[PDB]
Amino acid sequence: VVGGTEAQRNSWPSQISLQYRSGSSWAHTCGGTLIRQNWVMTAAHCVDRELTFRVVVGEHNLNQNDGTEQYVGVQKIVVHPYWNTDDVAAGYDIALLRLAQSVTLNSYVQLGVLPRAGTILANNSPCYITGWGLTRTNGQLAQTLQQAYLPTVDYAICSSSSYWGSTVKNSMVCAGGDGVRSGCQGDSGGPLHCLVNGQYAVHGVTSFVSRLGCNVTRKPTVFTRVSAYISWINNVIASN
Ligand SMILES: *C(=O)[C@H](O)CNC(=O)NCc1ccccc1
Ligand code: NA
Repeated sequence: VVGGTEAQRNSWPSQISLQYRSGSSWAHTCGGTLIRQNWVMTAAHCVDRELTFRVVVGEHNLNQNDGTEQYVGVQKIVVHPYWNTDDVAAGYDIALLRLAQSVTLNSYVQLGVLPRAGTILANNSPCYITGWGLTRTNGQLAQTLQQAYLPTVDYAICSSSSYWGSTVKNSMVCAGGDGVRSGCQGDSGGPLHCLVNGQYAVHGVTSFVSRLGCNVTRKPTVFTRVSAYISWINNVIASN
C-alpha cells in the first residue's frame, strides 16, 4: 500500500497473509480474506505459480511475533475456471483456498462479510484497501499491516479513456487513482473494505494496477468485484 497508515491491530481481522516457502523460510506474496474458518478468498493470479503456500491469520507484523498468529497450510486451491493468467484484463481474478485446519476466531481472526450478490457501489463510496504490499512503486513490503482510504471510481468513469478504458470490466471495482494512495505489489488478493449501511464488507479482491506504477493519477487500483461471484463462491464451498 502506497500512502497508507498503519492499521490498528484489530481493525481488519479477516485480512490474511498468503505466503510461500522459500528455502528455510516463508515469504509474503499476497493478501486474502478469511471467509470461512477453513476457506480464504484471494486472487487467482496469486496462486498461478506451483509453490507451497500457507496462510497466516491474526498477522500484524510480518517480521515480529505478534502473539496472535495462527499458521495453516493450504490444502486445496480452486481457481475460477475462466481465469487466464495472460489476460488479467478479462477478469475472473479470484480463487478459493481450503485450509488444512479450521482456524480459531477471536478479536484478531474473524470472517470477512461479503456483499449481497449484484451490489454496485455509488461513485466515490468510502473504502479502505489493506495489505503488506510495497509502500512505494519498486519499493519494499511493509512490515506492519497498512490501510489507505481509496474511494470508489464507478464503471462509467473507470472505463473512460483517460482512466482504464476497455481494460476495466463491470466485473471489477476501481478505487483511488489520486496519484498518492494505491495498492501495490504484495497487496494483490487482499480486501477492499467498503462501509455500507454502517457495516464494512469486502467488496473487492485486489487484482492489478498500472504497469507504469502503483500510485498513478487516473489509474485507480482495480479489484475483482466480490458481489459478481457470490454464487460461484457458495458453489465451490458447497462442493468442497
Ligand atoms: C498485486 O499485488 C498487484 O498486481 C501489484 N501490481 C503492481 O504492483 N504492479 C506495478 C508495478 C510497477 C513496477 C514494477 C512492477 C510492478
Ligand atoms: Na507477526
